[PDB]
Order: sequence, then structure tokens, then C-alpha cells
Amino acid sequence: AEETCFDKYTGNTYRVGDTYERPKDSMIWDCTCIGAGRGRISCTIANRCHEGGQSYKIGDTWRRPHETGGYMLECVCLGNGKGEWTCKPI
Repeated sequence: AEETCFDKYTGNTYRVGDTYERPKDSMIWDCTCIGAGRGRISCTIANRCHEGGQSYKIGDTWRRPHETGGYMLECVCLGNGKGEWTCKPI
């Protein structure tokens, strides 16, 4: 029988090597089923930004008012292993 990993957040089982997203609270984790006889799962946010209660992949963009409210910004998730982002007026 094929070995699996169980994810308590998605509520699903996965097979070894399977990759998936795990929503937990305001964040989305990139997870991989390893197994190792104990359903070992490795998850990472190293490649994501988490800002304004949303989750972004590298290069994803979002729109945000400038602090003054007079104009809209576009922000991009750069990541840099550190969840970094920047914005410019558009």
C-alpha cells in the first residue's frame, strides 16, 4: 500500500513527493509530503509575501492606496527569502 502524509489544515492525505498549498490563518504555505514513516510534511513561506492579510507568490502584485489616499499604488512581492515587497504609484 502507498505511504501518505496527512495535513490537519486541508484535512487531506497526500502521497510522497506531492506538493500543495496549506491555508492556515492569514497565510498560505507551500507544502511537500516527505513521509519518513510518520507523515512528515515540509512547508515553506520562504518564497511568499504575506501583507494585508493576503498571501503572494514571487512577482504577484496588488493594489493599495497611498497613505495620503490621493492615489493608488501597485505593490509587488519580491520575496528575497524575507517576504520583501515594494510599491510604486500607477
